[PDB]
Amino acid sequence: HHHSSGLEVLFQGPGSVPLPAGWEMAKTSSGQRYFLNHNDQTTTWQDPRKAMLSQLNVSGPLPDGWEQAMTQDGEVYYINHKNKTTSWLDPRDRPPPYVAPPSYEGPHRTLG
Ligand SMILES: [Ca+2]
Ligand SMILES: [Ca+2]
Repeated sequence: HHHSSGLEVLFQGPGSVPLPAGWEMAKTSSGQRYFLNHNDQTTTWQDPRKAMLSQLNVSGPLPDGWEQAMTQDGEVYYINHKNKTTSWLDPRDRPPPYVAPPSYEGPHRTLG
């Protein structure tokens, strides 16, 4: 007695799968490859992407105050007129903001 596994499963490696949001890929002069993270304005060598397993059986309008614009050179970027600041990252790709901890001067109850 037993039964065989009915499992169907797809594996897609990192690099068959698109970059996470806010990231961009680039090359050095020497054609070496590296990555830019516009969510925090950093760069590293280490590809952010992760492999994907998946079982098989059983755009939009810019937020208020934001502008999409293009330099003389033809590069695309984003503008916050309510802040007078600029970014490489489409505002629409942002996740919700970090909600700061409650204030030190606030009303609270003690547990430990
Ligand atoms: Ca661009
Ligand atoms: Ca760029």
